[PDB]
Amino acid sequence: RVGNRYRLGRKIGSGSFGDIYLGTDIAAGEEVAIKLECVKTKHPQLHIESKIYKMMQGGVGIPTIRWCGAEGDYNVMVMELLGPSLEDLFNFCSRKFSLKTVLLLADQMISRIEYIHSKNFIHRDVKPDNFLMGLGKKGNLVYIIDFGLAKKYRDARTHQHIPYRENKNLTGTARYASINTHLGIEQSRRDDLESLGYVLMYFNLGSLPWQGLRQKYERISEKKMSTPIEVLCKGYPSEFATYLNFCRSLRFDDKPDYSYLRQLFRNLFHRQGFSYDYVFDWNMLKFGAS
Ligand SMILES: CC1(C)Cn2nc(-c3ccc(F)cn3)c(-c3ccnc4[nH]ncc34)c2CO1
Repeated sequence: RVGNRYRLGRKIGSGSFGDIYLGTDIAAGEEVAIKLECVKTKHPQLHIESKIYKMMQGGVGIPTIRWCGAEGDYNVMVMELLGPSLEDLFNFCSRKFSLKTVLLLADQMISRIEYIHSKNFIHRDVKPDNFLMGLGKKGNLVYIIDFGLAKKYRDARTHQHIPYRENKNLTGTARYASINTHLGIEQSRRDDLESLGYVLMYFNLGSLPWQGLRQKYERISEKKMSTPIEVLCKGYPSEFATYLNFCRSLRFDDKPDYSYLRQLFRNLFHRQGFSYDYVFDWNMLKFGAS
Protein backbone atom coordinates (compact mmCIF):
# COMPACT_ATOMS: atom_id res chain seq x y z
CA ARG A 1 0.00 0.00 0.00
CA VAL A 2 1.03 3.61 -0.66
CA GLY A 3 -0.26 6.83 0.87
CA ASN A 4 -3.90 6.51 1.91
CA ARG A 5 -5.99 5.23 -1.01
CA TYR A 6 -3.44 3.63 -3.38
CA ARG A 7 -2.15 0.07 -3.47
CA LEU A 8 1.14 -0.78 -5.17
CA GLY A 9 1.80 -3.27 -7.94
CA ARG A 10 4.01 -4.24 -10.86
CA LYS A 11 7.14 -2.43 -11.99
CA ILE A 12 6.11 -1.26 -15.47
CA GLY A 13 9.29 0.61 -16.42
CA SER A 14 11.96 3.14 -15.53
CA GLY A 15 11.51 6.86 -15.97
CA SER A 16 14.28 9.42 -15.87
CA PHE A 17 15.69 8.93 -12.36
CA GLY A 18 13.12 6.57 -10.91
CA ASP A 19 11.02 3.44 -11.24
CA ILE A 20 7.40 3.41 -12.43
CA TYR A 21 4.74 1.15 -10.92
CA LEU A 22 1.12 0.17 -11.46
CA GLY A 23 -1.18 1.40 -8.71
CA THR A 24 -4.82 0.86 -7.81
CA ASP A 25 -6.99 3.52 -6.21
CA ILE A 26 -8.94 1.87 -3.40
CA ALA A 27 -11.56 4.61 -3.02
CA ALA A 28 -12.54 5.30 -6.64
CA GLY A 29 -11.42 1.90 -7.95
CA GLU A 30 -9.50 3.50 -10.82
CA GLU A 31 -6.00 2.49 -11.86
CA VAL A 32 -3.05 4.86 -11.43
CA ALA A 33 0.66 5.09 -12.21
CA ILE A 34 3.18 5.49 -9.38
CA LYS A 35 6.78 6.70 -9.46
CA LEU A 36 9.21 5.66 -6.72
CA GLU A 37 12.69 6.95 -5.91
CA CYS A 38 14.79 5.56 -3.07
CA VAL A 39 15.29 8.17 -0.36
CA LYS A 40 18.98 7.60 0.34
CA THR A 41 20.21 8.44 -3.17
CA LYS A 42 22.91 11.11 -2.94
CA HIS A 43 21.14 12.99 -5.78
CA PRO A 44 17.42 13.08 -4.92
CA GLN A 45 15.35 14.53 -7.76
CA LEU A 46 11.78 13.20 -7.41
CA HIS A 47 10.61 16.15 -5.31
CA ILE A 48 11.97 18.56 -7.93
CA GLU A 49 10.06 16.79 -10.70
CA SER A 50 6.87 16.73 -8.62
CA LYS A 51 6.93 20.50 -8.14
CA ILE A 52 7.35 20.93 -11.89
CA TYR A 53 4.43 18.55 -12.45
CA LYS A 54 2.41 20.66 -10.00
CA MET A 55 3.32 23.82 -11.92
CA MET A 56 2.11 22.19 -15.16
CA GLN A 57 -1.25 21.15 -13.69
CA GLY A 58 -4.31 22.47 -15.50
CA GLY A 59 -2.70 22.47 -18.92
CA VAL A 60 -3.83 20.40 -21.86
CA GLY A 61 -2.08 17.05 -21.98
CA ILE A 62 -0.44 17.28 -18.54
CA PRO A 63 -1.06 14.15 -16.42
CA THR A 64 -3.09 14.87 -13.30
CA ILE A 65 -1.32 14.26 -10.00
CA ARG A 66 -3.34 12.15 -7.56
CA TRP A 67 -0.84 12.20 -4.67
CA CYS A 68 2.83 12.86 -3.90
CA GLY A 69 4.59 12.01 -0.64
CA ALA A 70 6.91 9.68 1.26
CA GLU A 71 6.53 6.00 2.13
CA GLY A 72 9.10 3.65 3.62
CA ASP A 73 12.43 4.08 1.83
CA TYR A 74 10.96 5.88 -1.20
CA ASN A 75 9.71 9.25 -2.35
CA VAL A 76 6.43 8.63 -4.17
CA MET A 77 4.34 10.35 -6.85
CA VAL A 78 0.95 9.14 -8.10
CA MET A 79 -0.29 9.97 -11.61
CA GLU A 80 -3.48 9.20 -13.46
CA LEU A 81 -2.95 6.18 -15.69
CA LEU A 82 -2.39 7.01 -19.35
CA GLY A 83 -2.12 4.95 -22.51
CA PRO A 84 0.88 3.74 -24.47
CA SER A 85 3.72 6.01 -25.50
CA LEU A 86 4.15 7.04 -29.13
CA GLU A 87 7.11 4.65 -29.30
CA ASP A 88 4.90 1.77 -28.15
CA LEU A 89 2.33 2.60 -30.84
CA PHE A 90 5.08 3.13 -33.42
CA ASN A 91 6.25 -0.45 -32.88
CA PHE A 92 2.65 -1.68 -32.94
CA CYS A 93 2.27 0.07 -36.31
CA SER A 94 5.39 -1.76 -37.59
CA ARG A 95 7.54 1.37 -37.05
CA LYS A 96 5.76 3.27 -39.82
CA PHE A 97 3.38 6.18 -39.18
CA SER A 98 1.31 7.54 -42.06
CA LEU A 99 1.78 11.18 -43.01
CA LYS A 100 -1.69 11.99 -41.65
CA THR A 101 -0.86 10.48 -38.24
CA VAL A 102 2.48 12.31 -38.09
CA LEU A 103 0.81 15.66 -38.78
CA LEU A 104 -1.91 14.98 -36.21
CA LEU A 105 0.71 14.27 -33.55
CA ALA A 106 2.92 17.16 -34.67
CA ASP A 107 0.17 19.71 -33.99
CA GLN A 108 -0.32 18.50 -30.41
CA MET A 109 3.36 17.90 -29.64
CA ILE A 110 4.19 21.49 -30.63
CA SER A 111 1.46 22.79 -28.31
CA ARG A 112 2.61 20.58 -25.43
CA ILE A 113 6.14 21.95 -25.80
CA GLU A 114 4.80 25.50 -26.07
CA TYR A 115 2.77 25.10 -22.88
CA ILE A 116 5.81 23.95 -20.90
CA HIS A 117 7.75 26.91 -22.28
CA SER A 118 4.83 29.12 -21.23
CA LYS A 119 5.61 27.83 -17.71
CA ASN A 120 9.27 28.93 -17.96
CA PHE A 121 10.69 25.41 -18.46
CA ILE A 122 12.32 23.40 -21.23
CA HIS A 123 11.80 19.64 -21.36
CA ARG A 124 15.28 18.71 -22.68
CA ASP A 125 14.13 15.08 -23.10
CA VAL A 126 11.81 15.31 -26.12
CA LYS A 127 11.45 11.74 -27.43
CA PRO A 128 8.59 9.42 -28.45
CA ASP A 129 8.66 7.56 -25.13
CA ASN A 130 7.80 10.78 -23.29
CA PHE A 131 4.56 11.34 -25.22
CA LEU A 132 1.72 9.15 -23.95
CA MET A 133 -1.81 8.93 -25.33
CA GLY A 134 -4.80 9.45 -23.08
CA LEU A 135 -7.37 6.84 -22.17
CA GLY A 136 -11.10 6.64 -22.80
CA LYS A 137 -12.52 9.97 -23.92
CA LYS A 138 -8.95 11.34 -24.03
CA GLY A 139 -7.77 8.56 -26.34
CA ASN A 140 -6.81 11.12 -28.99
CA LEU A 141 -5.03 13.53 -26.61
CA VAL A 142 -1.23 13.44 -26.55
CA TYR A 143 0.30 13.84 -23.08
CA ILE A 144 3.86 14.86 -22.21
CA ILE A 145 5.61 13.25 -19.24
CA ASP A 146 9.01 12.90 -17.56
CA PHE A 147 10.08 16.33 -16.35
CA GLY A 148 13.17 14.85 -14.67
CA LEU A 149 15.60 16.59 -17.04
CA ALA A 150 13.52 19.78 -17.26
CA LYS A 151 15.15 23.10 -16.44
CA LYS A 152 14.06 26.71 -16.05
CA TYR A 153 14.99 28.88 -19.03
CA ARG A 154 13.70 32.26 -17.80
CA ASP A 155 13.03 33.87 -14.44
CA ALA A 156 9.43 33.59 -13.28
CA ARG A 157 9.36 37.16 -11.97
CA THR A 158 11.02 38.96 -14.89
CA HIS A 159 11.11 36.45 -17.79
CA GLN A 160 14.86 37.13 -18.04
CA HIS A 161 16.24 34.44 -20.34
CA ILE A 162 19.12 32.34 -19.03
CA PRO A 163 22.47 33.51 -20.46
CA TYR A 164 24.05 31.78 -23.43
CA ARG A 165 26.47 29.33 -21.84
CA GLU A 166 28.45 26.13 -22.27
CA ASN A 167 26.70 23.06 -20.82
CA LYS A 168 28.78 19.98 -21.64
CA ASN A 169 26.80 17.58 -19.40
CA LEU A 170 24.97 15.91 -22.28
CA THR A 171 21.47 15.47 -20.82
CA GLY A 172 18.81 13.54 -22.72
CA THR A 173 18.49 10.90 -25.39
CA ALA A 174 21.25 11.13 -27.97
CA ARG A 175 19.11 10.02 -30.91
CA TYR A 176 16.79 13.04 -30.71
CA ALA A 177 19.10 15.55 -29.01
CA SER A 178 19.57 18.94 -30.63
CA ILE A 179 22.93 19.59 -32.23
CA ASN A 180 23.39 22.40 -29.71
CA THR A 181 23.35 19.72 -26.99
CA HIS A 182 26.09 17.73 -28.72
CA LEU A 183 28.24 20.88 -29.02
CA GLY A 184 27.97 21.40 -25.26
CA ILE A 185 25.62 24.38 -25.54
CA GLU A 186 22.96 25.20 -22.97
CA GLN A 187 19.56 24.13 -24.27
CA SER A 188 16.84 26.69 -24.94
CA ARG A 189 13.31 26.61 -26.35
CA ARG A 190 14.56 26.02 -29.90
CA ASP A 191 16.18 22.79 -28.70
CA ASP A 192 12.90 21.22 -27.58
CA LEU A 193 11.36 21.99 -30.98
CA GLU A 194 14.44 20.85 -32.90
CA SER A 195 14.31 17.55 -31.00
CA LEU A 196 10.62 17.25 -31.90
CA GLY A 197 11.52 17.72 -35.57
CA TYR A 198 13.86 14.73 -35.37
CA VAL A 199 11.01 12.80 -33.73
CA LEU A 200 8.66 13.62 -36.60
CA MET A 201 11.22 12.47 -39.16
CA TYR A 202 11.76 9.39 -37.01
CA PHE A 203 8.07 8.59 -37.44
CA ASN A 204 8.21 9.33 -41.17
CA LEU A 205 11.33 7.31 -41.96
CA GLY A 206 11.10 4.52 -39.38
CA SER A 207 14.67 5.16 -38.20
CA LEU A 208 17.00 8.13 -38.16
CA PRO A 209 20.23 7.92 -40.20
CA TRP A 210 22.41 8.18 -37.07
CA GLN A 211 20.94 5.03 -35.50
CA GLY A 212 22.84 1.80 -34.94
CA LEU A 213 26.42 3.06 -34.94
CA ARG A 214 30.33 7.85 -24.57
CA GLN A 215 31.82 6.78 -27.89
CA LYS A 216 28.41 6.43 -29.55
CA TYR A 217 27.43 9.95 -28.50
CA GLU A 218 30.31 11.36 -30.55
CA ARG A 219 29.40 9.15 -33.53
CA ILE A 220 25.77 10.30 -33.42
CA SER A 221 26.96 13.90 -33.22
CA GLU A 222 29.22 13.49 -36.25
CA LYS A 223 26.50 11.86 -38.35
CA LYS A 224 23.95 14.46 -37.23
CA MET A 225 26.33 17.23 -38.29
CA SER A 226 27.15 15.34 -41.50
CA THR A 227 23.46 15.00 -42.45
CA PRO A 228 21.92 17.95 -44.33
CA ILE A 229 18.21 18.44 -43.75
CA GLU A 230 17.68 18.10 -47.50
CA VAL A 231 19.16 14.60 -47.30
CA LEU A 232 17.30 13.76 -44.09
CA CYS A 233 13.91 14.93 -45.37
CA LYS A 234 14.30 13.82 -49.00
CA GLY A 235 11.06 12.34 -50.30
CA TYR A 236 8.86 13.98 -47.63
CA PRO A 237 6.92 17.27 -47.76
CA SER A 238 9.03 20.40 -47.60
CA GLU A 239 7.40 21.52 -44.34
CA PHE A 240 9.49 19.06 -42.33
CA ALA A 241 12.72 20.53 -43.69
CA THR A 242 11.27 24.00 -43.16
CA TYR A 243 10.39 23.09 -39.56
CA LEU A 244 13.87 21.83 -38.73
CA ASN A 245 15.60 24.79 -40.43
CA PHE A 246 13.45 27.25 -38.47
CA CYS A 247 14.30 25.58 -35.14
CA ARG A 248 18.00 25.18 -35.90
CA SER A 249 18.33 28.83 -36.95
CA LEU A 250 16.24 30.18 -34.07
CA ARG A 251 18.24 32.50 -31.85
CA PHE A 252 19.11 31.18 -28.40
CA ASP A 253 16.80 33.49 -26.42
CA ASP A 254 14.14 33.97 -29.11
CA LYS A 255 10.55 32.99 -28.42
CA PRO A 256 9.58 30.41 -31.08
CA ASP A 257 6.73 31.19 -33.47
CA TYR A 258 4.70 28.20 -32.34
CA SER A 259 1.65 29.25 -34.37
CA TYR A 260 3.72 29.48 -37.56
CA LEU A 261 5.18 26.02 -36.95
CA ARG A 262 1.76 24.50 -36.30
CA GLN A 263 0.25 26.27 -39.32
CA LEU A 264 3.03 24.82 -41.48
CA PHE A 265 1.67 21.32 -40.87
CA ARG A 266 -1.99 22.36 -40.64
CA ASN A 267 -1.79 23.92 -44.11
CA LEU A 268 -0.06 20.77 -45.36
CA PHE A 269 -2.75 18.75 -43.57
CA HIS A 270 -5.42 20.60 -45.56
CA ARG A 271 -3.52 20.61 -48.87
CA GLN A 272 -3.03 16.84 -48.75
CA GLY A 273 -6.79 16.37 -48.43
CA PHE A 274 -6.67 14.58 -45.07
CA SER A 275 -9.81 14.05 -43.01
CA TYR A 276 -9.83 15.63 -39.55
CA ASP A 277 -11.55 12.62 -37.96
CA TYR A 278 -8.63 12.37 -35.49
CA VAL A 279 -8.16 8.72 -36.52
CA PHE A 280 -4.62 7.44 -36.04
CA ASP A 281 -2.74 4.58 -37.68
CA TRP A 282 -3.27 2.35 -34.64
CA ASN A 283 -7.04 2.86 -35.01
CA MET A 284 -6.85 1.03 -38.36
CA LEU A 285 -4.97 -2.14 -37.38
CA LYS A 286 -6.69 -5.41 -38.29
CA PHE A 287 -6.75 -8.51 -36.10
CA GLY A 288 -7.58 -12.18 -36.39
CA ALA A 289 -6.20 -15.63 -35.68
CA SER A 290 -2.51 -16.56 -35.75
C1 LIG B 1 8.18 4.43 -18.19
C2 LIG B 1 8.22 5.76 -18.90
C3 LIG B 1 9.39 5.83 -19.84
C4 LIG B 1 8.34 6.89 -17.87
N1 LIG B 1 7.09 7.10 -17.19
N2 LIG B 1 7.04 7.77 -16.03
C5 LIG B 1 5.73 7.74 -15.74
C6 LIG B 1 5.27 8.35 -14.52
C7 LIG B 1 4.29 7.73 -13.77
C8 LIG B 1 3.89 8.34 -12.58
C9 LIG B 1 4.50 9.53 -12.21
F1 LIG B 1 4.14 10.14 -11.07
C10 LIG B 1 5.48 10.08 -13.02
N3 LIG B 1 5.88 9.51 -14.18
C11 LIG B 1 4.98 7.05 -16.71
C12 LIG B 1 3.58 6.77 -16.78
C13 LIG B 1 3.10 5.51 -17.12
C14 LIG B 1 1.72 5.31 -17.16
N4 LIG B 1 0.78 6.24 -16.89
C15 LIG B 1 1.30 7.43 -16.57
N5 LIG B 1 0.61 8.57 -16.25
N6 LIG B 1 1.40 9.62 -15.97
C16 LIG B 1 2.63 9.13 -16.12
C17 LIG B 1 2.64 7.77 -16.50
C18 LIG B 1 5.89 6.64 -17.64
C19 LIG B 1 5.77 5.87 -18.90
O1 LIG B 1 7.00 5.91 -19.65
